[PDB]
Amino acid sequence: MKIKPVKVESIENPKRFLNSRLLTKIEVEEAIEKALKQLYINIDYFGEEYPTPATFNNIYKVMDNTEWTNGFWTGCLWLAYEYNQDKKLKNIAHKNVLSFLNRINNRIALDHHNLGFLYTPSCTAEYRINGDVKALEATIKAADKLMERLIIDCLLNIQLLFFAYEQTGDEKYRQVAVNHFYASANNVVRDDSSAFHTFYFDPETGEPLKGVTRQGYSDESSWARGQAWGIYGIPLSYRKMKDYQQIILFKGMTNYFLNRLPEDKVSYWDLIFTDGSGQPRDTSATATAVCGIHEMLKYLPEVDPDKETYKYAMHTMLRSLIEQYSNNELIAGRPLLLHGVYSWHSGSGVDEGNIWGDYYYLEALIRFYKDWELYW
Repeated sequence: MKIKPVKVESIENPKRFLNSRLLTKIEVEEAIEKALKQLYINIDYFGEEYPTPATFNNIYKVMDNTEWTNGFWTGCLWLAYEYNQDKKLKNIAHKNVLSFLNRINNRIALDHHNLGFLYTPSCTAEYRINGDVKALEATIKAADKLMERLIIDCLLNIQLLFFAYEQTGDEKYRQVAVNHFYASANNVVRDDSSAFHTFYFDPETGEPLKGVTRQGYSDESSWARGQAWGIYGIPLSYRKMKDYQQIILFKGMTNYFLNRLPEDKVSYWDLIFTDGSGQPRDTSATATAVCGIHEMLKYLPEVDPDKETYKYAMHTMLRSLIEQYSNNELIAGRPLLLHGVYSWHSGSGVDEGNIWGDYYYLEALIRFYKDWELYW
C-alpha cells in the first residue's frame, strides 16, 4: 500500500510546450471528420471482420476475432458513434460485441492476452453507451477469466476489475485490482521512472517463456509504448483508488517521457532515440500518452506547478499527430495514424499503422472535443 520512491525529473525547457497554440474546436473537429472518412471506408472493407494488429505497407489485412487487438477496432466504431450518433456504427459494433461474447464463452484464443484491451473498448464501451445486457455479460465474463488469472499494460487490464467491482459490489474484484496496481508500480517501473520489461524467462528453469515478446531496444533502454501504458494506466487506476502517491508516480513517468521527446514531440519507438538516430517513431505511444495526460489533468490540483505545462504538452503532441502523422490517403485498409512500431525485434509492424494507435488517437480527439464518458 506504498509506492516506492522514484526520481521525478523537472520538465526540461517547458516553453517548448507552453509556447504552442492550443488545439481549437475546428482543428479537432476536422481531425475527427478526416478519421471518420477512413473509418467509413474501412467499414465496407472489414465487414463483420477485423483489421490485423498492424498494417502491411500501410494497409490492414482482414482477420477473424482471434488476436489481442480486436477490441480496438470496435473501440474506433464506438468513438465515432459518440461523435455523430450514426446507428450504422452502433449496429456493426454491436455485432462485434456479440462476437466477443461468443469468444469469451468458448475461450477462443485468449492466450495470456490483456483482457481489458479486448473487452473494454468493445463490450464495456457499449454498456456505457446504451446499457446493453449482452455487452455487460461479456464484460463480467472476461473479468471472471482475469480473476482466475506482471507487465506494465496490466495497469489498463485491471480497469476491467474495477468495473466488475462497481457492477457486482464484490470487493474481491477490487482487492485483486488494487494489489495488482501496487505490484505493477513497484516491480515494472524503475527507480528513475522508466518502465521496464516483464519476465522473459521461467524463474525456475530459465526456459524462454511462451508467447512473450521482447519489447524495447534493450534491458537498459526505455520502450516508448511501455512508458505510455504507465502514463495512462496510472491515472485510470487513480480514479478508482485516489492514492496521492499515484499522482507523483504519474509525474515521474510523464516527465521522463516528455524529456525524451524529439523536436516534433512525437516519441521514437524507444526513448533512448531522438532526432538524428534514423530510428522509426511509435506514434501509438504518443497517442496513448496524450490520453493519459488528459485523464490525469481531470484530477491534478490547480496548484500543481506543472499542470499548465501538461495541458500544453498534450496539445503539442496531439497537434503533431494530427498535422504530421495522421493518414491523408482515403484508401481501403489505410489506418487513422501512420508510423507506429508493433514489435521491433521480431520485425512486425515496424513503421506501420497499428490498431491500438488508431484507437488512442481517436480517443484523444474525442476526449478533447466532448466531455467523454470513459469506456475504461
